[PDB]
Order: sequence, then C-alpha cells, then structure tokens
Amino acid sequence: MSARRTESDIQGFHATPEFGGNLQKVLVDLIELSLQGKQAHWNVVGSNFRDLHLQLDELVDFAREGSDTIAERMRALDAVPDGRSDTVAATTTLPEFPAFERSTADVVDLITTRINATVDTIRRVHDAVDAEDPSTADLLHGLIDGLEKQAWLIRSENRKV
Amino acid sequence: SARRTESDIQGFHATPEFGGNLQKVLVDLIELSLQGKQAHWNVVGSNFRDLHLQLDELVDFAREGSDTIAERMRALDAVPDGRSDTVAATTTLPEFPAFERSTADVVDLITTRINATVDTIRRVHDAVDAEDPSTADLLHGLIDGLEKQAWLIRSENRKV
Amino acid sequence: MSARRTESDIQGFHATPEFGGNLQKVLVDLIELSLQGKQAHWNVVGSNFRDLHLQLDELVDFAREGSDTIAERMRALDAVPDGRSDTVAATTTLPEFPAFERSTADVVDLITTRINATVDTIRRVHDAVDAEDPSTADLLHGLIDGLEKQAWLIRSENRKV
Amino acid sequence: SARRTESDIQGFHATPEFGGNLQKVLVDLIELSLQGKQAHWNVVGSNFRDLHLQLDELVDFAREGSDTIAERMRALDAVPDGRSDTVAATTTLPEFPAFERSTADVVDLITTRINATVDTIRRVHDAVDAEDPSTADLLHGLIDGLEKQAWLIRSENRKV
Amino acid sequence: SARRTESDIQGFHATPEFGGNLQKVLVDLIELSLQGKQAHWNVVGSNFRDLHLQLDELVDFAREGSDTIAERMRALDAVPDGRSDTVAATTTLPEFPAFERSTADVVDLITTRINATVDTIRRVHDAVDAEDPSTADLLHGLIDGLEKQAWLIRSENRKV
Amino acid sequence: MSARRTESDIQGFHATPEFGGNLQKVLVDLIELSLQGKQAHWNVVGSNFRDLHLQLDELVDFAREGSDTIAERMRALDAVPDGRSDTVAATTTLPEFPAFERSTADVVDLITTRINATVDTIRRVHDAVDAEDPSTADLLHGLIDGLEKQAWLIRSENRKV
Amino acid sequence: MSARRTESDIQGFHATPEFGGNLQKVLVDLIELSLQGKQAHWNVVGSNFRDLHLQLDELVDFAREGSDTIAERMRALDAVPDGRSDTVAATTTLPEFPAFERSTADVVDLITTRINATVDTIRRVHDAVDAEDPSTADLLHGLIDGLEKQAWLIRSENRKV
Amino acid sequence: MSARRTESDIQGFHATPEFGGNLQKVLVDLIELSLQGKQAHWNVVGSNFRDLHLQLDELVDFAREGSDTIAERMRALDAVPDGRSDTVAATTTLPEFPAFERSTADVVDLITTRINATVDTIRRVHDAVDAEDPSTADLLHGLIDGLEKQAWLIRSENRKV
Amino acid sequence: SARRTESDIQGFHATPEFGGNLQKVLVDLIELSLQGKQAHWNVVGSNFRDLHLQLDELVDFAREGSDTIAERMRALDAVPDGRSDTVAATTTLPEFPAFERSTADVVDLITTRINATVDTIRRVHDAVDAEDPSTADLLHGLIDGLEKQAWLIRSENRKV
Amino acid sequence: SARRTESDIQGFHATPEFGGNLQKVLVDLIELSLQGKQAHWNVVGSNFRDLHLQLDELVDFAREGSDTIAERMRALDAVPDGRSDTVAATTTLPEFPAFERSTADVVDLITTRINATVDTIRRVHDAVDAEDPSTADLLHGLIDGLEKQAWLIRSENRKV
Amino acid sequence: MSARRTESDIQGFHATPEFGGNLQKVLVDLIELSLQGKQAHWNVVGSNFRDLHLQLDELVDFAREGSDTIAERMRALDAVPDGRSDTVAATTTLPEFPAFERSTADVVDLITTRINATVDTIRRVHDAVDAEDPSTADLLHGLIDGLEKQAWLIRSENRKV
Amino acid sequence: SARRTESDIQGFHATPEFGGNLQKVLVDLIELSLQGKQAHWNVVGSNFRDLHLQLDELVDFAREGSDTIAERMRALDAVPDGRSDTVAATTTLPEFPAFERSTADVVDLITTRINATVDTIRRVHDAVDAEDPSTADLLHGLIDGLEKQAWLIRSENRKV
Ligand SMILES: [Cl-]
Ligand SMILES: [Cl-]
Ligand SMILES: [Cl-]
Ligand SMILES: [Cl-]
Ligand SMILES: [Fe+2]
Ligand SMILES: [Fe+2]
Ligand SMILES: [Fe+2]
Ligand SMILES: [Fe+2]
Ligand SMILES: [Fe+2]
Ligand SMILES: [Fe+2]
Ligand SMILES: [Fe+2]
Ligand SMILES: [Fe+2]
Ligand SMILES: [Fe+2]
Ligand SMILES: [Fe+2]
Ligand SMILES: [Fe+2]
Ligand SMILES: [Fe+2]
Ligand SMILES: [Fe+3]
Ligand SMILES: [Fe+3]
Ligand SMILES: [Fe+3]
Ligand SMILES: [Fe+3]
Ligand SMILES: [Fe+3]
Ligand SMILES: [Fe+3]
Ligand SMILES: [Mg+2]
Ligand SMILES: [Mg+2]
Ligand SMILES: [Mg+2]
Ligand SMILES: [Mg+2]
Repeated sequence: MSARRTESDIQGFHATPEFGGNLQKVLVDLIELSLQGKQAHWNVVGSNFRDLHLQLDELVDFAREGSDTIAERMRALDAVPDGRSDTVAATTTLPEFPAFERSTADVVDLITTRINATVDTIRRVHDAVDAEDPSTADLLHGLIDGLEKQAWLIRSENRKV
Repeated sequence: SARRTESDIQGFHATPEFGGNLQKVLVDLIELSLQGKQAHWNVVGSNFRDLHLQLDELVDFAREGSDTIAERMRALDAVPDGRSDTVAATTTLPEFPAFERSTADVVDLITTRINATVDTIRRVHDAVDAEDPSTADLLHGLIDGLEKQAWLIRSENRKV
Repeated sequence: MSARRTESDIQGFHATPEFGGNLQKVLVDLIELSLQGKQAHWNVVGSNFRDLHLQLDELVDFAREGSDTIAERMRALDAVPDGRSDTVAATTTLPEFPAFERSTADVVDLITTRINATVDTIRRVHDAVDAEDPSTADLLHGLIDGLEKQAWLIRSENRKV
Repeated sequence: SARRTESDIQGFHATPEFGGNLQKVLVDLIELSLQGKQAHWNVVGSNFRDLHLQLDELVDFAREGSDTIAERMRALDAVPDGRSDTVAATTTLPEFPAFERSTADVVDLITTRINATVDTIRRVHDAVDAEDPSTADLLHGLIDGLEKQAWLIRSENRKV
Repeated sequence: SARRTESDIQGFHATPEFGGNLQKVLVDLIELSLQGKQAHWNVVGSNFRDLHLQLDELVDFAREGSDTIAERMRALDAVPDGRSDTVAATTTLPEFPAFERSTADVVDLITTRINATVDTIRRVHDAVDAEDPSTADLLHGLIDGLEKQAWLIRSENRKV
Repeated sequence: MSARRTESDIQGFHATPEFGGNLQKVLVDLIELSLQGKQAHWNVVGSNFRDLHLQLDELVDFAREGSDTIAERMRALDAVPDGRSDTVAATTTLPEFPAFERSTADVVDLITTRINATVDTIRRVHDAVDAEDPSTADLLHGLIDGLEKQAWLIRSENRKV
Repeated sequence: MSARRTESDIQGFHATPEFGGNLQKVLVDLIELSLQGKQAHWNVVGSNFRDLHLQLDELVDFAREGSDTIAERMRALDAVPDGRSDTVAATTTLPEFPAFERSTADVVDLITTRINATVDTIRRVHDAVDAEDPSTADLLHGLIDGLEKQAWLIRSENRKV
Repeated sequence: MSARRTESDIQGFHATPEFGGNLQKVLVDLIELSLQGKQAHWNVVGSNFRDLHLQLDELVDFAREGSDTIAERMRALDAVPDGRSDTVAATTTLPEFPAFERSTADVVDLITTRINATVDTIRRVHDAVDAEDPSTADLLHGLIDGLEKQAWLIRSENRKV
Repeated sequence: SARRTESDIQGFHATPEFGGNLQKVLVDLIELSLQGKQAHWNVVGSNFRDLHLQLDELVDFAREGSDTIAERMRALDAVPDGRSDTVAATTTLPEFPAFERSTADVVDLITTRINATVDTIRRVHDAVDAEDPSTADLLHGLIDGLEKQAWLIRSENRKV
Repeated sequence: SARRTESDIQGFHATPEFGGNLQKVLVDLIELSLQGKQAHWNVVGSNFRDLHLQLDELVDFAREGSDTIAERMRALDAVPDGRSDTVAATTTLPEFPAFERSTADVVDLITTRINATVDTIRRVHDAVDAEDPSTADLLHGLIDGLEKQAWLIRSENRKV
Repeated sequence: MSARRTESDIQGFHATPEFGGNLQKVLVDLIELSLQGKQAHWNVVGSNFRDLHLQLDELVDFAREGSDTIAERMRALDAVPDGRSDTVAATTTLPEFPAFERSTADVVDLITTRINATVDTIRRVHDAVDAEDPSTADLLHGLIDGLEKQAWLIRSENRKV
Repeated sequence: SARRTESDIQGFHATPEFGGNLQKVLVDLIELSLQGKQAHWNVVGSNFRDLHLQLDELVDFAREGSDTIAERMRALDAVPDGRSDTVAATTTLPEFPAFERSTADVVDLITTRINATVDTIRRVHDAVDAEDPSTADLLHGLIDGLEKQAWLIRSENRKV
C-alpha cells in the first residue's frame, strides 16, 4: 500500500450543465439525421436508385451508432440525454425533410444539406467540449470524420465536371 | 406455349386505406424504437444491466420492423412518413418520461408502450389481411416478436 | 396535434384456457418427438446408418427449437407450459418408441409415423388457434412445414421406385 | 396414456389439384431465375453495376423459392417438374429477348417478369390456402420477397 | 513386421454393469435438461433475465452431456434409454414443481437438481473408472461443468 | 525515362464468332445439367436417398457457378450468352431427364451419364478454345476437373467390388 | 529523388523520462484494476450476481487491452514498462480490494471507486502527455471514455431513484 | 514476505526411455491409421459410398490431430518422435490395408478392425503412461474416446437388427 | 527403394529473359493499382458510388496479382523491382490524369489502362508458357480477372 | 419412481487443504501471466517477433488457466485470492528482471518460470486428485499446455 | 420547426490549399512506404526471414489503409489527392530503397529509417493540420501510433542488449 | 433437338500409364507430408518457431495436394496407392534423418525434399498434359505452391 489511496468513495468526472447541453444539441441532430436518412432511403426514386438507397442506410447506421455514443457519453459523465420524438422535432437544427417520393438528384442535395447541418452543430460545440473534456472531443472528431465522408460519398453523385 | 402476351404487367397496388393502416403501424414502431433508446440510456437501479441490454434488443426488433413495414408500403406503391414531426403528432403511444428512471418503473412503462404498439397492429390486422394476406404475415411476425419482448421485460416485476 | 393514448396501464393479449391447452398439446408432442428422435439417433444400426443418424439430429434440433417457440408463445400470452418428463409421458399422443437397437428401415418407418403424429396434433388444434390468434397459427405453419420436410427427408429412404 | 396405438399414422397428402397449383408456381420461379441470369449477364449502359448486382439478388431469391416450392410438393407427396422443356412449355412469363439490353429496358422487362411470377402465386393463393394454410404462408414469403425485388428494380426508371 | 495378422480384432466391450452405470447418468442429465427448460420458461420476478439466460446455458450443457454419455455407451456397445417414460420412472432428481416460480425459488430448486445430477455421477465414478478410465474423464468434464453451473446459479441467493 | 503508351483508346480481346459459339455450347449444357440436377435432387427415392439428395445439390452448385463463369467470360470477350429456357431445351446435347420419381440406383446412372455428356461438350470444344484463348481453356479445365469429381462421387454408389 | 532525404539513419521520436514515468503511472493502475476486476468477478455473490460477474469480465478485458496499449506505446517511444506484481502492488494508487466473498452491492461501490481512481490517474497525467505527444493523449482519451463507460454500467446497479 | 524460489535454472519433466517408447508405439499406429483411412476414403465403392467416404475423412482428421498431440507431448517431455514412412511401415501393429478398390461392407470391417487395433495399442500402454505421467494419460483418454466413437460411427453400417 | 541419393537437390531457376518478362507484368500491375486508387478517390458524377466501389475491387485484384507475380519471380530465383521510380520509368500504361474526373471519363480511362495491362500479359504469355507452363497458369488467372474488371467497368458507357 | 425426496441437496465442498492447494496454483499462474506480459513487451534482439508472439500465447493460456482454477475454487466453496499483494508475497516463481532483455535471456528466464509453475501443479497434484479427480483433470490440462509452451519457447536456445 | 434552419443549401467544411498540401505530403510518403515495404517483403533474405517477411506485410496493410484514409479525408474536405507513381517518386521524402536481395539485418535498418521518415512528415505537418481541423489531426495520431508501433516491432530484431 | 439419344455415355478413362504417372506424384506428396511433420516436431535452434510454423503450412499444402491427385485418379477411374509400405518403397525423396535437427539443417533438408517432389511433377508433366490438360493444371498448382514453399523455407539460410 505504498502509493495506495485510502478513500472509501472516489467520485467520477461530472459534466457541467453547459457540457450536457452541448452534447444534447449533437444528440438531437444525430437522431433527426437518422430519421431523415431512413425517410430518404425509403422514398428515393429514379436514376441510380440502388446506390443511393444503400448509401443512405450506411449513413443511418453511422448516425445511429453516433447518437448511442453521444447519449452514453452523457450518461458516463452524469448527464441525461433526451432522444424523444417531440424533443427531437422541437429542438433539431436540421431543415425539415420533404414528404413523398423524391428523385435521386433531389435526395442527394437534400441529404448533403442535412449532413452538413449536423456536422455544423458538432463543429459549433467542439471548442467548448474540448476545453472541458478532451476525451469527448475525440468522440466528436470520429463523428465529424464519418459524417463528412458520408457527405462526400453522397454529394459526388450530383457533381458535374 | 403458355407464355403471356402482355408487354407490360403491373403489380398489386394498395388502397389508400391500406397505406394509411401500414402508416399507423409505422409511426408506432418508430416511436417505440425512440422510447426504447431513451429507456436504454436512462434506466438506473436494481438489475440495470439486464434491462439496459434487453431494451437494446427491443429497439433492434422495432427498427427492423419499421423498415419491413415502410418497405412493404413501397412495394405496394404506398409512401411512408417516418419523419420526427409526423411520429410525434400521430403516434398512439403514451409519452415516455424524461430523466433517469428506476428499473421497476422502466419495466412498467416500456411494457405499456410495447402493448400499445401491439394494439395498433392488432387493430389494423383484419383490414390488412382482407386486402393482402401476405402483409398480414408481416404483421404476425411483429405481434409475435413484440409480445415476446413484453414478456421478457415485464417478468422482472412479476411477484410469485 | 397529438394522437397519444393516456392510459398508464395497457394490458397485453391474454390467451383463453382452451388456447393454452391447445398449445400445451403441441408442446408435449414436440418434446416427446425430440426425446424419441435422440433415442433413434443413438440406437439405429444397419444399411445407411450414418445418413439417418445425421438426419435424426436435424429433426431433434428442429423439434427442440419448436418446443421453445411454443412454450415461449404460451408465456407471451400469459399461459403456463408444462414440459416435465412425467407430463410428457402421461399426455403425449405419440406411440412409444420401442426399446433397444432398431434397423435403419424400422427407424425410418417408426420416426416417420411419430413426425406424422406430431404434425397431426398441430393440424388438429390449428383452426381453434388461428381463430383466437392468427400470429400463433403462423408459428404452427412453420412447425407443420419444417416437420413435414423432415418426414420427407427421412421416409424417402424406404420409398421404392 | 394419451398415446395413440396405431403402428402407422399417415401424413397429410396433397391432392393432385394442389400439386398442380404448386407446379404452376414452380415453373414461373424457375423461368424467372433463368431470365434473371440472362438479364444479369446481358444488361449494359447507365447504372450497369447496380442492375447487374440487384439481378443476382433476384435470382438468389427465385432459386431459393423454387427449391422451397418443389420441396413443399415433395413433403406433401406431390412430384415437381422443373425440367427445361416443361418450364419453356408451361411458363406464363413473357419470353426474355435475346442480345445486350440497356439498363432502362432491363428494368422494365424484369419488373414485368417479376409481376407475372407474383400474379401466378396470387392466382393460386386461395385454392392453396383452402387445402393447406401452411403452404399459403410460403406463398406469402414469395409474394413479399418478389414484390420487394420489383420495387428495388423498377425504382431506377421512376420519374417524379 | 510388427503387423498383427488377425483379420478381425475386437474393440473394447463395456460390461452390462458399466452400461447400467452410464444409463443412471444419462437419465439424470435428460431430466435435468427438461427441468432446466421448465424453469427457463416459467421463472418470474427480480432478476428474471439473468436466470432465464443462465438456465438455457445449463440446458445446453446438460443436452451436450447426455449426447456424450449416450454416444459413449454406443461406442462401447451399450444401448442407452432416453425415452420419456424411462426418464420419469428412473430419474433420481426431485420433481420440478408446476406453474410460475419466483427467481429466488428457481435458484434453490435448480441448484438442488444440479447437485442431485452431480451426485449420480460421483456415485458411479469409481465403478466406471475401474473398468474404463477414458469414460471417467468424460464424467470429470460433466462434474466440473455442472458444479460450475450450480455456483453460477446459487450465487444469486447467497447473502454475505 | 518513359515506356508509357500514348493511345487514348486501347481495345480489349474480342472473341471470334466460332469461339462465342463454342462457349455457348458449354453454357447450355451446364444450365441443363443444373436443371436436371435439381429435378433428380427432388425426385430421387430409395436406398441411400439422403446422400444422393445432398450430393446432387453440390453438383447443382458447381454447375451454376460454372454457367456464370462461362457466360461472364463470354461477356468479357464481347460475346453474348443465351441461357433462356427455350434455347437450353432446343440446343442442349444432354439426354432428357425422365419425369416423376426415380430410384437412387437409376438417378446415379442417369446423372452420371448427364455429367459425362456435359464434360464431353467441354472436351469437344477445348482445343479450339485453347488455340484462340489459353486463359479461357483454363476455366474449362476447372469445369472438367470439378464435374468429373462430381461424377466419381455420384457414380461410386453403383460400382461393385 | 527530387524531395528524397539522403540520411542513412533516421531516428524515431523518443519519450522524455517524465513522459515515460507518466505512462508508467497509468500502466500500474490499469494492471491493478485488471487484477481487482478478476478478484471481484470471482468472489461477487448475491442479488444480480450474473450481470455483475459478466460486466466485471468486460471491465477486465478493456483494462487488459489498455495496459497492453500503454506498455507497447512506451516501447514504441523507447520507454520501458514495468508490469511486475511487486511493482504494481508497491506503486498503484488504487485502494486495496478486500479479501473474501463480497455482496453485489459492495462490489458495485468498490469497483466504481477503483475505476474512478484509475481514470483519475489518466486525467492527472493527461496535459503533460498531450503537451509532449498528442498521439499518446488520444490513446488516453480511449481509456478515459471506455473506463468511464464501465463505471456508469457498473454503478447504475446501486442507483436509487 | 516472499515465497520466491531462488534457482536461475529450473528443469522440466523428462520422460524415461520406456515412456518415450510407449508414446512412439501410439504415434506410429495413429499415423498408419491416418494413411489407411485415406486409402479407404479414395478406394471405397458400393452401397452407401458417400457416407463412408465422408466419415473416413473425419477419422483421418482425428487421427492426424492425435498424432500431432502425441508427437508434441513427446517433444514437451524431451522425447524424440519418429513418424517417417519407413519406421511407420516397419513398426506399426495394424494389419496392412489391402490394395485396390474395396466394397463399402469390406471397408467398414477393415477400418473398424484397424481402429480397434489402434485403440488396443493405446489401452496396452495406458497404465505405464498413467503411472509416470497422469497428464499424458488424459491425452490418451481423448484418443481412446474419439477413436472408439469413430469405430461406432463406421461399424454400425454393418450391424444388423 | 526408389529413393534418390543426392544430398542437395536444386530447384528450377528462370532465365534472365523470363525474369524480365515477369518484371514487365509486375510494373504494369503496380501502375494499374496506383491508377485504380487515383480513380477511386477522384471519380465524381452520375453513378459515382458503383464506380468508386468497382475500382476498389480492381485495385484489390491488381495488388494480389502483383504479389503473385513478384513471389513467383522469387520462387524462380528472379528479383522483382516494384519501386516507384522503376514503375514510373518502365510502365507501358498511359498516364492517368490528375484532378477530379467524371464517371464517364473514368470508365473510358480505366478500361484503356486495364486493356494495356492485359496486353502486356498477353504479349509475354507465349515466352513464359514455353519456359514454364505453371507460370502461364498464373498469367491466365490475371488475364481472366482483369478482362472481367474491364467488362464490369466499361459496360457503364455502353449504349444499346 | 426413483426420485429423491430431499428438498435441499448440497454440493461437494473442498477441504481447507484443497482450497489452499488450488490457491498455490492460482498465484503462480497469475504471476506467470504478469511475467509473460513483461517479457512480451521488453524482449529485444534476434528473433524478437517469434518470441514476442509466443509469449502472448503463453499469457493467454495462463490467464484462462487462472480463471479455470479460481472458478473451480468457487464451484467447490473455496475463495481465491488473486490480488497483487498476495501474488507478490506468495508466488514461488523466481522474480522476472526489469528492463529490456535479449531474446536468448528471455527464452532461458521464461522457460525457468514456466517450469516453476508446472512444478507447483505437479507438487499439489496427488493431494488434489485424492480428494477430487475432476479437479486433477483441470490440473492435467494446465501441465500439458504449459509444458507445450516451455518446449515451444526453449527450443529457440537449443544447440544441435 | 422551432430550431430548424431554413437554408436550402448548407455547405461543408472546405480545406485551405495549405491544408490540402499538408495532407498531400503525408499521402505520398504513405504510398512510398507501402511500395518500399512490398519491395522489402519480396526481396528480404537470411536469418529470421519469415518473421520479417510477415511483419513487412502488416506494415504495408497499415500504410495502405492509411493512404486511403488520408486521400478520402482530402476528398471529404474538397481537396484532391495525387497518388500517381510519377508524383510519388518526384515528391516523396523517403530515402530510396535499394535494388536486389537484401539481408534481414539490412532490411530492418532500411525499413525502420523509412518508417521514421514517414512519421517525421506526419509530425512536421501535425500542428498546422490540428490548428485548422482537429478531426483530421486525430487521423494523424492513428497513423503516428500505428507506424511507430511497426518501427518498434521491426527494429527490435537488430537490438543488441 | 440437339439431345443425344444414347442412354449411357461413358466418361473419360485415364490410361494405366497416366494412372502410374499420377501415382508417382502421389507417393512423393505423401512422403513430403510425413517428412514435413518429422521436421516440424524435431526442429530445434535459432528461429525454431518460424520454421515449426512454416513446416506445418508445407504439410497442409502437401496433404491437400495428395488428396487432389488421388481424387483426380479416382475421377478418371485410376486407383491410388498411398499406403505406408508403398510410399516407403517407391518414393524418390531422400530419407529424412532421425533425431533433433538444427533449424539450419532442416532448412537445407526440407528444401531438397520439396525440390525432389517438384522434380517428379515436372518429370511427368508432359506425358500428363498430352493425355489430359485439365490434370496438368492441377500439376501447375502443385508446382507453384511447392516452389513457393521452397522459397519461403530456403530464404532463412540465404546469405547476401
Ligand atoms: Cl453496391
Ligand atoms: Cl452427409
Ligand atoms: Cl447478459
Ligand atoms: Cl508468425
Ligand atoms: Fe393466414
Ligand atoms: Fe410467416
Ligand atoms: Fe399466415
Ligand atoms: Fe493451363
Ligand atoms: Fe487536441
Ligand atoms: Fe481517436
Ligand atoms: Fe486531440
Ligand atoms: Fe484423468
Ligand atoms: Fe496450358
Ligand atoms: Fe489454373
Ligand atoms: Fe485420472
Ligand atoms: Fe480431460
Ligand atoms: Fe432497408
Ligand atoms: Fe428460449
Ligand atoms: Fe455473376
Ligand atoms: Fe503441430
Ligand atoms: Fe506476400
Ligand atoms: Fe470467468
Ligand atoms: Mg449505381
Ligand atoms: Mg448414406
Ligand atoms: Mg440481472
Ligand atoms: Mg522468427
């Protein structure tokens, strides 16, 4: 017991209310993106349907794993996520996805915009998150990298060169 | 030969009522999946881990269920709406509460909400079956799986 | 606005006593079939031993998965299964499997008869089950299909020309 | 105690009408698989790869389906005929054309071929269900799987 | 050179006493598996899920074990009897009770049932080892595996 | 310095009409074999049913993979396969598979004869194929090897002493 | 060779003695945590035994992978780890784990405390590690994230709400 | 304080020459069995060819794994195996496998006799092996168990009523 | 015995011409793999995803191809040179352009460069086969695989 | 029936001597695993990679071994102590040195320490076997596996 | 739509030309390392050939995944990679790999130097990359960690202690 | 239409000379596998582990190869002889020596044994190819695989 601490209770790192709020912002936009991605996945029609149909599911998988990561990171830091439908709809920054069947061209533009909005949220909170807890900023970097890759993989369809 | 002579052969298309009935199932499955994740993250207390894990299995089932229904709608020339505003405004599920919740409360809450989801499917079943028995089979898989989830979750709170 | 239900307690579907009894009938024949299938698997000897030995294990696997399906369906619908040895022996409708070694030809006939008996139980309760709960009848269809396939794969050894 | 005392208990035998109804399904599933491969090899043009790949998935499903139907026939002591001459002579599917075909044309042709196959299953469905509901469930799986493939393929040509 | 010149060399034959000793092990392993499933389905209450899951692991082990014993019997030209009537008539395990049972009760009941099964193996061990040490090693695997399951189950009720 | 070619358009190897026709001959016999293999797989009954039932499926798998190989080799070399039912029936060299159930012994002989016929087609076109394109002849060697192995595994049931 | 360096020997990045010492601190606490985790895994008894038994093994797996990561990172940077039992016991900051069987409730509190002590060590050295080598700080972030998740998954058992 | 041993050189368990010779006896019969098993696998023809063909390969797999186990156990205990063809032929106790094709019925009897012979060697050396090294006798028990299972699975083809 | 009496037995060694011929194949396979990755990253436009993915499959094939050839050289006592300066100075492939490129242009470009690579292999084939038929078989696998890639890629740009 | 009538049936419990003997094995397995990792990280020199890798395999074996023994103790109502202070104070293994060590030195060191570990198991074997043969089988697996590791490691330093 | 943005087009984060140039530097050295690694993998001979042969392939796998990561990160950020042979040869900082067979000892020294040159490039651009986009710096940290591990695993062969 | 009307079509029969040529390949592949194992067990010294491991990979390849050849014989109605006495009596490989051997010696010995095996395949190649080119392709796989193993093994002793 030469260097052994003798405390009965050793408490964990707790997130500030600001930090909790910042992760909550990321969470709702990740959930909204997952819901919009599925909507697009189902309703996309037209030239190169299959590629887009498939890529949109990969986007959804990533955004879902991301939302679970953020929410559980909140839990680890003694914060409380709210991923309920009403909260997501009321607080998401993503422009609304339109109803009905949409062409592959339209879906490419729509989804690129919504991914970019999501990435913007993460980029906006990044410095405040990093200042308080660099380990959480690393989770943000994974999200930024993965989502920006998805945006490139989707938007390239509409590029005329 | 017995070969048909039509250059174009069309598929079975669902009635508006049929599409509307699948839409009802869809929003309740999506809502259940969102509430399941909420519960999964925020459950605390005795037997946390079991409930945390089971809730993820519920969510997995509800998500594949929503996809199954939405794609069945698409196959039948109906158009699903799984957007957050639509889900929130049209789900029949009792609202799941915010904040940390005890294991016992989560068991009771989620059981009610699974039962609400099964009720929607059972309510639309006969109208769906009458128009398209193949879709009713998909409904049966959902009823079976969700009722299995209800049993696996609720049993925690059962006394003798 | 909101279609949300307001009850704090929504109950699940509860099977009638008759429905419970009907699934219990299926359950005991499936367990008995599993036990007889293993008996035959160990004790078969003669021409084409290996094929029958192997096929019998596939039958046992299917019947075991089936009994779990039925028993858990009972539990889901607030019915209580009884798969105990005494109950199975006292209430199964299958003819007893004979003792000791049996020839491949005899095992083929014996097991085919026992599958047919098991399927007959499922067919007998089907309409009453389907009328109360269509979703459970679908599980019965899976059992009927899978077992009648086993009966074909086993019986065909003895079918001539 | 409750043990039946007969030494031979017969299984369920399909009527010859039932056998013939499943035979109708079988030949169209086989024809669909062969046309599917023809399309898979010979498709050219804009979005070749997706179509090439999706067509193989259709063929996998149709081949599993023909196995399922033929084996169900055998289970009920009917006897399938999936020989080339029989399939050509009795399939209801319009002939697939020869030579290379554009992706747009293949989309339309294959959608029609899938729809014709589903139509056969839908046509025999009630007669099959009346004699054996367990077989009708297999038909439901086929209907669902095939109509999903029709949606996944035809969507390429959909303009909105 | 060192080649034996007899055309038929007989294998090791188990005595009928040895066969009977393995038969004792077999019926208790089968009874344990059936009681294990009964428990797995009918357990309710605090920590349901863990017990539900652990009980299935016990059943998997007991089923693999009964296969091992019955196949060892056959290898040595003994003939197993795992029929329901025989198992019910000759098992040494106390009967599992009917109906839903609390997790606490199931823990105690199943621990007792496992211990009874191990006791049978321990009782025949020396007689089995004396005739065939290779079979005794299979008994050792069973003892180790079953006592591990007893520990994993009973620990739930242990108060310290 | 640089060995780089300067053409903007380098064409691929194009098969002669004769070469295309030779691979077409192989293709139709492989498809016909696959169809007959399944027929036999469903309709075989009698002593050692299961082994033959299972082996026939392995044959069908090999023949199906083979037909895809040949058809795609045709496509690679700018030839156009025809695997349609009417063409296969009208142009296959295999004797017709008989209708209805057949005994294990008969299926063994029937299918062995049909494999032998399929291999004979491949052997007949081999030299002409090898002379134009050695790489395609190698694919033929794979087919010859794999099918003659199937013929051994199936025929040996009927071989005595 | 337009931008090619012409040095025969190009040396790697070497950790300072302070950096080596900082990683050594993390290493001993990760090893101590793995040893305490196993002790808890074996000796935990009581209500919800299985969940805790299983979670404790997941903790041990993570802490073991973590110690290997830290030690090998030391090796890469020309530092030398010491993970020997005497060194771990003499230099760990973790409060000693008690002997004998312990209740699930006690184990939850004990292990949460020990995880939190381990995380505290990583958090304490983080800034010095990051200042010298940001790539190693990223390995620390993985550890912080994974361990804090484990603490949440374990401690939640004892939460009364 | 410390129970640590102080020797810099601690030697391992070394087998007696007799022990080495006993394992060598097991080794050559296992290799011979593997070689004969393959011979039978290639050369069997007749009723139920496929089942025997397949089962013989499982026998060969088991016997090959067995020979490696024994040979490596020898190496561990400072004994030196000899698995060379000349040694195996000159010292195996198994009757020679006959040349050319053999019927399924004959292969069943022939291979069953050869397994019985292999097991008899293991049974003959068992007590002497167990007395010197119980851990090696356990490996023998695995061989006895696995081979006698193979003998059952193969011989049962020829067992009547 | 028929045992050979040589203490040392040497392996087949390739002629300088043979090694030179495999070297020619090697640099063109490496160049193709590097151009394939360039195209994979920089392709944009209609059907981007299909082409992006197919190009990775081409690269995978060319990389395993280069390894196969280089190691065959090693087996035969020849010494490969796959260094960047050597590849750049000695490849016969038309240079792949820098910057973003449309799907249609990438199809045409890569098809030409695959065909150039196949041409090298076909050009050395007879000299390789004459010296060592076993190596010609490796060449056949490369010809087959690359020509399959050419077909899968070029079909995108094919019109009716 | 042959059913036993006891409501409670107890399991086999180990003597204090037996628990003490397994404890002796446990600390030496844990010590070996810790020394194995030390060696794995700090080995340098000729054939580094082989030794680095083999040492991880040794560690894997010793860790699963320690778990096996500790859980066997638990099954038998004994209480393991695998804490660092206990391991350090009670292990019989010669101390592994600090700092980088050559491959040849690591081979010699680890071989000695494996042999020390095997010696503990062999020293307790007969007392363990006499009380509970099933546990002796677990000991045999450890002796076999560790002695295999000793051979695979030491062979590096063997001269002709 | 309470927090919903109402922009039709939301643009992504775009890398500066300096940032694009910095990632390009990393890319060419990763590709050069992969090409040199394979050259070494093929041509290494002598004492401990196999270990080095195998480790060199692991190095190549990592460097290849790394180059794909960097290039695609460039694409995501609207930069354009150039991984062509001429560009790699003209702009790599790695000392040239020698021609012909090389001893294992020489290869160890050569490859360690080339890995270290590659790591130096990443370390040199790190701060500028991190200042502009911390998410990309995290990708750099993965590369630094993985490559420095490879250098340790390779160089340790030549260490005399 | 194009259907052949004969009821029995014979397959390709190997001549007895062809059978004998494959038999030569078979015995050397078997001898190589047995010598490979001998080496694998008995190799000691510097870089033991790599050699131990590579020798097992050689044996796996040689065993798959002997199966391939024996099965090709059977496919063409030849009859293999892989019995120990036949292999010892007719193999062309120099005898592997008894006892422990250094890694350096094993490298040289095994390289020679591989080269002798390849030589047999190369010797029969043209006679085999003339009668059946499909079999010659299997010989090519063996040549390529074995010469790869020779390179991977001998490189250990190569000084440059
Ligand atoms: Cl795709
Ligand atoms: Cl089989
Ligand atoms: Cl769990
Ligand atoms: Cl290795
Ligand atoms: Fe229905
Ligand atoms: Fe269904
Ligand atoms: Fe149904
Ligand atoms: Fe060839
Ligand atoms: Fe940072
Ligand atoms: Fe990271
Ligand atoms: Fe960072
Ligand atoms: Fe033992
Ligand atoms: Fe050739
Ligand atoms: Fe080939
Ligand atoms: Fe023993
Ligand atoms: Fe054992
Ligand atoms: Fe989907
Ligand atoms: Fe279950
Ligand atoms: Fe294909
Ligand atoms: Fe081995
Ligand atoms: Fe390689
Ligand atoms: Fe454990
Ligand atoms: Mg596409
Ligand atoms: Mg058979
Ligand atoms: Mg629990
Ligand atoms: Mg080595």
